[PDB]
Amino acid sequence: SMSVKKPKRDDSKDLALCSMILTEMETHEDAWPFLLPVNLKLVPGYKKVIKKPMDFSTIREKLSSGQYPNLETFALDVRLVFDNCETFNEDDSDIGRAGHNMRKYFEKKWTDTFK
Repeated sequence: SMSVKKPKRDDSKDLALCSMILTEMETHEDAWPFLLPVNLKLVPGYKKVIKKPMDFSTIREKLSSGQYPNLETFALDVRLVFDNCETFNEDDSDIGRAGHNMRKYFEKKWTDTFK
């Protein structure tokens, strides 16, 4: 509260570490459905159904331009990618399986790096 602060958790490396995680996700073989924004002109249903589209290229631009205030807003956008994937894709599809695999991959890097 006013003039009463919990000790300072060191966040000075968070930008570099989020950038390394994102590089690892960009280079995973199963990242292909997630590298670029879904083409809203060419994929029926996507625009209406998926209220907040998100992809790795968009996260990379946001990260590079100071548009994440902290590491939790970064993780929210990464999870949004996989939450969107589950909304639109059957679990038993190549894309559906890719999204489960990538979410698993992310969450381990997240825990190992920050927790």
